[PDB]
Amino acid sequence: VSPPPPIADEPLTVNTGIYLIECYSLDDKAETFKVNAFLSLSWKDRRLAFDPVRSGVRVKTYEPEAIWIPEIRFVNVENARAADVVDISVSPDGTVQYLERFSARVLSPLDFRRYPFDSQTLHIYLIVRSVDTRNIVLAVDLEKVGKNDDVFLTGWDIESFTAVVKPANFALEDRLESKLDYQLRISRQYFSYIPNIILPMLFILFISWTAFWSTSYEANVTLVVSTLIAHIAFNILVETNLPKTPYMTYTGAIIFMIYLFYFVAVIEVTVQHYLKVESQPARAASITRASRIAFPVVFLLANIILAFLFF
Amino acid sequence: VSPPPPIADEPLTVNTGIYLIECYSLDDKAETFKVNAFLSLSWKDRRLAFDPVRSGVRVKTYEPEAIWIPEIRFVNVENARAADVVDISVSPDGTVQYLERFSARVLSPLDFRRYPFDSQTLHIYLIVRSVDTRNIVLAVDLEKVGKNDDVFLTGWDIESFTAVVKPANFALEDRLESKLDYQLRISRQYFSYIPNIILPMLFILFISWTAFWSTSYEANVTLVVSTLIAHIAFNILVETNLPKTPYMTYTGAIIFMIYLFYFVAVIEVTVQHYLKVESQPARAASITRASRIAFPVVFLLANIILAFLFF
Amino acid sequence: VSPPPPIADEPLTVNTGIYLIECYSLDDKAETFKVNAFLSLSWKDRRLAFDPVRSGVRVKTYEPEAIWIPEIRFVNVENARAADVVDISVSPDGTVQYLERFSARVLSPLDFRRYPFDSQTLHIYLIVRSVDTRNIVLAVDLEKVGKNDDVFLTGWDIESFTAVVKPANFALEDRLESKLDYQLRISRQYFSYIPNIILPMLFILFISWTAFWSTSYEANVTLVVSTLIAHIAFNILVETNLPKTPYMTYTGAIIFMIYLFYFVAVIEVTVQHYLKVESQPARAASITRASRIAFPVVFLLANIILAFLFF
Amino acid sequence: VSPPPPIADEPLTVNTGIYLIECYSLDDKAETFKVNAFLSLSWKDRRLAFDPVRSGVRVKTYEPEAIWIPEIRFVNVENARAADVVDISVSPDGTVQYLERFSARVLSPLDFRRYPFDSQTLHIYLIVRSVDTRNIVLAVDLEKVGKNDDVFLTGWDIESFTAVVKPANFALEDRLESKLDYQLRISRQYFSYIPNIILPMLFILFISWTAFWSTSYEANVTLVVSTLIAHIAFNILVETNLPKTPYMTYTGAIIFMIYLFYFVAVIEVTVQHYLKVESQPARAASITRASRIAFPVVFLLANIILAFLFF
Amino acid sequence: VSPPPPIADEPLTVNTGIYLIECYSLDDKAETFKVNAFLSLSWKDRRLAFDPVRSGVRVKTYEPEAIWIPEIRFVNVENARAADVVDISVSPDGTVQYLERFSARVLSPLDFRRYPFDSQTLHIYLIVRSVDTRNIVLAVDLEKVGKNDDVFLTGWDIESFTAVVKPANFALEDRLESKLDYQLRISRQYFSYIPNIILPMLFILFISWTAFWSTSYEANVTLVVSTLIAHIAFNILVETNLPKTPYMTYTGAIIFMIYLFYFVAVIEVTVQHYLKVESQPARAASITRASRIAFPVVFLLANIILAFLFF
Ligand SMILES: [Cl-]
Ligand SMILES: [Cl-]
Ligand SMILES: [Cl-]
Ligand SMILES: [Cl-]
Ligand SMILES: [Cl-]
Ligand SMILES: [Cl-]
Ligand SMILES: [Cl-]
Ligand code: NA
Ligand code: NA
Ligand code: NA
Ligand code: NA
Ligand code: NA
Ligand code: NA
Repeated sequence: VSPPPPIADEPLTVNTGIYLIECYSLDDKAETFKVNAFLSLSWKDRRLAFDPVRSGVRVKTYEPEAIWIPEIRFVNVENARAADVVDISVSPDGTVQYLERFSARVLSPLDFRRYPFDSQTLHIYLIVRSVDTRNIVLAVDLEKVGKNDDVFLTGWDIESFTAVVKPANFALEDRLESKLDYQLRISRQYFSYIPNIILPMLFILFISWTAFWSTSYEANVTLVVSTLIAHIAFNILVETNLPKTPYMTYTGAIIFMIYLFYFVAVIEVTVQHYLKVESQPARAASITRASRIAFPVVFLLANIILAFLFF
Repeated sequence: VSPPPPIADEPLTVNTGIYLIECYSLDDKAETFKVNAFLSLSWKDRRLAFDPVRSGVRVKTYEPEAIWIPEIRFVNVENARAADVVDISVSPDGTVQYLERFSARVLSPLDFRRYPFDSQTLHIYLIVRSVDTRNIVLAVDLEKVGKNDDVFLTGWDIESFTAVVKPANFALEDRLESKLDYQLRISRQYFSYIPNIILPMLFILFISWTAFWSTSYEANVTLVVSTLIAHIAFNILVETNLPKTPYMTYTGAIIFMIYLFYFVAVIEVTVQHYLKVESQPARAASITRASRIAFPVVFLLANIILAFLFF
Repeated sequence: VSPPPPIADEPLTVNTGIYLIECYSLDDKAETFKVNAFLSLSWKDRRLAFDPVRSGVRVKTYEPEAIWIPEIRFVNVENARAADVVDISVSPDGTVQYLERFSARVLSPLDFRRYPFDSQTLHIYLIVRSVDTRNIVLAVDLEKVGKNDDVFLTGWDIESFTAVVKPANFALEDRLESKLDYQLRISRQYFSYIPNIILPMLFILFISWTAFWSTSYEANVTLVVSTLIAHIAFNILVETNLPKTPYMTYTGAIIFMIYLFYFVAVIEVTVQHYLKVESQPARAASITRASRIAFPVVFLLANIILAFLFF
Repeated sequence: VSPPPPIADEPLTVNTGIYLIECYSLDDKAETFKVNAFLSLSWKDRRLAFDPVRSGVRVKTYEPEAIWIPEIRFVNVENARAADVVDISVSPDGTVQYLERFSARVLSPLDFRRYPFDSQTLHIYLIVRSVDTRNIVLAVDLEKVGKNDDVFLTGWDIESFTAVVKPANFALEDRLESKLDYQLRISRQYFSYIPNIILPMLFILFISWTAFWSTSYEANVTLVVSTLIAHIAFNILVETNLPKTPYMTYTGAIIFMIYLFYFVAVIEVTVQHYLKVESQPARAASITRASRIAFPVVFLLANIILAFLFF
Repeated sequence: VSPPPPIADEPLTVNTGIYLIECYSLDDKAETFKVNAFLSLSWKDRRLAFDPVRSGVRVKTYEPEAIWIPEIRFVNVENARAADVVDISVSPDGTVQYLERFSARVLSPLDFRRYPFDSQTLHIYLIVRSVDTRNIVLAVDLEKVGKNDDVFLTGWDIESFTAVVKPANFALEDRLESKLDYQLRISRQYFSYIPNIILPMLFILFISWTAFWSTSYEANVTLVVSTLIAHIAFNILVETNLPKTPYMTYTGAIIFMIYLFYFVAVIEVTVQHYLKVESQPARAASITRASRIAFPVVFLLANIILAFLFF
């Protein structure tokens, strides 16, 4: 079979639409998500036209094999989509209405800069390669673009599913390619991070600061070192749920900065002891008293500065 | 092939039934479960009618390819079900009796609010898209809906497997869709959580309270900090077996609240030491004596309040 | 094709046999094992009968497509078995001898009560659905049931592979079903558990008891708390290699009970210190001296009681 | 199609050869490895013979479907090999030359007794089932057995790839089977184990022995207990990279024995303290002084004995 | 179908080109990467030639089945590539222009010597086996070799994608093979390693050196031992993200060397205490004062030497 012939030198417009049924498995480490949707295609093939009076029927159904169907592919998919044809319906003028149900593992990159308070735009790129007979251009039939109400992405809030109506037409290996951008806008459900990582991490830090109300070096060393190890465990736990980024993430910055607070606490604890031993407990008292205000104030201001830079 | 023709303007009724053989792999993190069942379908196709006298055979067997079979799909499956046709039997009036055995990874959401004392309703949604010739409606043949006695879901108790007999008939992309709801009611086997997480977690908390019967700051710091770290390990262990929820789970709440008890224990331990050093051991004694009653009482009441709010 | 016709109203007997080639991947958490075996089937089809004198040949070979083959399925498999036909041989009387090589992930439940000193009976269930023409019954050809000498299941000892010769004949969805039970009896190789979990766990417990020969509260607190944390690590490591059971496992019981010993050791250590501080070291001495005998004796008796209840 | 007819009563010899292209994924826990190789088969079928003068051609190419091909299977594979036919070439005498490229996950057991200083013999078993017409026997064409120079198995050294030329001819399910043994001899690259596990483990042990130059019980308890926990982490890390064996591995033995050294160090530390408190520091001094020599000497001799027993 | 006939004794040139669409999943442990690309092939088949005047058309399209297509395989792939034909176009002279879109898991080894400051050259090897009719040689059509601008490999920077234009022509199993080398040059994004592993690891080391400004043995033992354990956790974390190499990696060397610094710190701490107890605090003071300069200086020089040897 060959593509439909042009009335003039115009390209063939394949109207598209994606309707999400199930949306799942957003892997932050892999920057992938799995989708299960309907793909609808519509184009005019004058060769398929018929008189409804003479033929009796208003529409004719065909098996994929019988007629010409445009080779539509997804750009950012991992492996080729699993698709099963639901229906192919031809109207008297020759307008074909194709429908298939597919599933694919889509590879769309993520911006972890504001993690876990981040919002993402997932992409689904539809593409078509022009044949030698005629050039093929994609379009968006907005009435056939949507999502089911039940569509839930675990740990995420689905904001919108829209399509950038004007395709990206470009040359590739000396043939026209018409690319379409379907955008799924989502925002992370940060709630869990608060009682599981953020608040536990702040509690262990504040426990390290109880060393500023203690003259016992042995007890201080235990307080600051033990809590530093729990902070290492939280740093490791966090960096496992995330990929290696060439930029600093919000949680990454807080986690990093907190190491400096532990390092300075060890220095203060060491200075206090050295001074007490050197028979200068009055000077050690001044430093310890100052640290009680300095540490919370510098922590609070540094955090205001960070939140400002990141948001 | 085309769908059966109507006697009048009636829709075509496809009678359904699911009989679970094997039920397994309930992933709490993924909110998926795997199923291995029988799918039975039955509809009348007058075109397949035959005389048993002339044909020799009461029933005729056909290969799926030979006749028209309704395109029945599952809504909430991950990938398309793996199915193998067991039998297709046609009676002289044209009544088709389809049987297939399938396996699928079903995606049904879970409510972790009362975890690990939670009960779930897993869903299996059957659907059918109406063709242009005639509208297709699903039905439940209750005699062909059930589960095997051997059906075991590891770490869960299977309560019931029933079907909501009235289908959800709705419009989708300008065609009628007939959806059916099969519900598998299950309840978690919480027993293992008690000797593995709950009791170990309470033992480490009570060990931290032995600091209220000790004047040794160095020993108290070790007691409260060491047990706090074991609590962090239990928090990490628990949050690995669960997905990130936008709500507080029962175990999540207890785990969180216990951090506050560790934080207040560190404050008491610090106050006691400061006072002893400041040569006020009488005042430190009053606080320590009070804490011995306060901590268990406040822990017990807070837990009564939590159990009340959650159950 | 249709099933063989009966001489009288007798059912069709399909003689079966499974011969294990490779047995592997026993997942304790999933309660699954992978198998790679031969499946032999034998039944009489008089339509296939031939005279060896006239035909010249003693046996005739056929492709599966050419003749009727009973639809034999496995009940407790995860997905449908991967099978490849080795041979189909027909004798002059019409006796068909089918052979196929298959692989499947079998889902047979396990009893962890005596873990890691447990023995299991893995099951492979063969089933057949009766057709409308005639009822099909399964049988065991014991000469075609066995296992290869090389068959090794890592971390397990394979005791026997036998079949319960009388099939379970029952009604299902208004048709007769003939189920057969193939039993693979295995017993766990507990040896590794001794130097890796049991002995390390006992050593850390005995180290905690060196606190009964020490008057240093700070040292005792360190001894009992540090070793309690190592016991938590062993509890976590053990519960990862096992699924969540609604019953107590042998190792689970020992692990749980050892927590009580740590809890009572903390109480003794606390009492000794309180008494020493209260200027009653004589009474603290009596308690410490008693604990030296009490702890090992109660540990040894409690273990005799547990081993008795479990074995 | 039927097998080639015999000139006399001789069996049909299928000459074989395996040429490894890619060798990868050696799973120690699973005792599997993945292979990607060429399988070459050669047998004489007189029915395919032709005159090169009359036919013009020197060799004839055939599609697998066109001619009889022996059903060659792998014994110790997990699932059936993925194979794609490269070429089928017939010479004038009827000698068929088959070539296919395959990939399979091979299940060959491993001997961890000398781990990580172990050497293995991986096996690839080729087999063929005799048909009723005539018996089929395998052979090794040594010119068609080899491996690519690039063949690399990560963390292993590939020593040799040879075949045991005489097949194992035996009865199975009342038919003759001809098995062939292809052996891949490999040896572990132990280098990484030295700076990552062995030396770190020895350093922590030697740190525990600094307690023999200290009179501080509180410091000794910390030294011996802390280092014992790091040893537990190394034991856990090691037993994760390995399966549960019914025998003692070399690293397993060293790891186990080191626990005894920690246990005796705790006893010495306890004895020294008891004696110092009992006002017998002279006797405690003798024991501590002796331990300084005893511990390294007994450690060094015990290791000589172990290396001797294992190698 | 047979291969194209030669004009003379020349070999058949198959012009190739790979255009990367999606590049993903670089597994450091497995030394694999997944690719999703276009594979373009071009060769002349005079049998397919036509007159554009007489035929009307300028190019003719064919289904793969209709014409002869060279059997092109990938050498270093894990399993056979998943490919789907985009287009086959024949020009009047008989020049065939094949295009397919494929996906494969490529196995190309990595050099971890400079990790995480390493650069890699990933390889994609195209190969072709000569048939008996005529020898087949590969070529690189540079206009059909490239990569998409969007091509992103998580945690890596893609430098170049080029092809070594001269094929490696060699004999294999008595037939000519033409191999082509496609090279993807990438360099690791080391940024994340600095705040997550390197700086945390240096902070814990510097904390251990605060023991040179402390006379408290109990406190020093805690400081050096606690920080040594955190270093063990970082060593474990690092060796999990990497395979077992028969050489020393850059991070491996630093991590190893840091153990020696901990070991010497324990010796100093032990010597200081022994001397203080032996009533020689003046000599212990000299050693402690020297260590304050020695440790940072030796650490800094040793690191200069390592960076020099590795870069
Ligand atoms: Cl696609
Ligand atoms: Cl362009
Ligand atoms: Cl174009
Ligand atoms: Cl489905
Ligand atoms: Cl099956
Ligand atoms: Cl095979
Ligand atoms: Cl390939
Ligand atoms: Na088509
Ligand atoms: Na059909
Ligand atoms: Na059949
Ligand atoms: Na301590
Ligand atoms: Na064949
Ligand atoms: Na072809």
